[PDB]
Amino acid sequence: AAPYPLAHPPRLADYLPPPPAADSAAAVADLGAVLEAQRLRTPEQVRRVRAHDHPEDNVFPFAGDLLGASFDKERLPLTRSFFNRAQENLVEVLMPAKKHFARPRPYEVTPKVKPVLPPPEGESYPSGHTMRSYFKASLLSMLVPEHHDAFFARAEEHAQSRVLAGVHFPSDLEGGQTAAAALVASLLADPAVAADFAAVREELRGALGLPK
Repeated sequence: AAPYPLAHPPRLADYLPPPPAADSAAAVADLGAVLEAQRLRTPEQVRRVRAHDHPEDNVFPFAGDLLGASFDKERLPLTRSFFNRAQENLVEVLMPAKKHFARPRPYEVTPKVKPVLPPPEGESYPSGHTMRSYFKASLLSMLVPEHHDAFFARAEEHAQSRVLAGVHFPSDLEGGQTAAAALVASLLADPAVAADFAAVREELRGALGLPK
């Protein structure tokens, strides 16, 4: 799947604060939550979060229970495509921002932290997962305003799963959240994308039998 040919994608760095400094009463709170989340995470909670991604069409397992079994990857060719292409449009603004900020991971700050997800090497800010999640919720919530509140509580579940897992601090999530925003605005501003997203409102609402 290919990205939408955005003339001007946004440099997330411009839209984000830098992470808390090493001492920054902020830094100790951040690290303190990850270790509190470690203290309190249950064995059923760990095995859940080690479910396994496989992005493929990650929008469907994202909702799919929050929408019907009308929400068919198989029956929604325009929707399916959009989400796959925009996801790529996201990867392209995440990877640079991630690198620019080169933030140490929680476990690269103290081995008292035991990540239960496979633990990448730094670039801990912002949070790509958090970003993919709020990103999807955002676009869905526009298409299906009815379940707005539902999609956003879904994106939270996801986002938080990372602090639990030990691969991100809470402030990493704050970043993913803000960025998701910037990218959505920047993406639907392009009238070629805006066109496709209209066709996807009809496909998906029509598929779900919703009015307007």
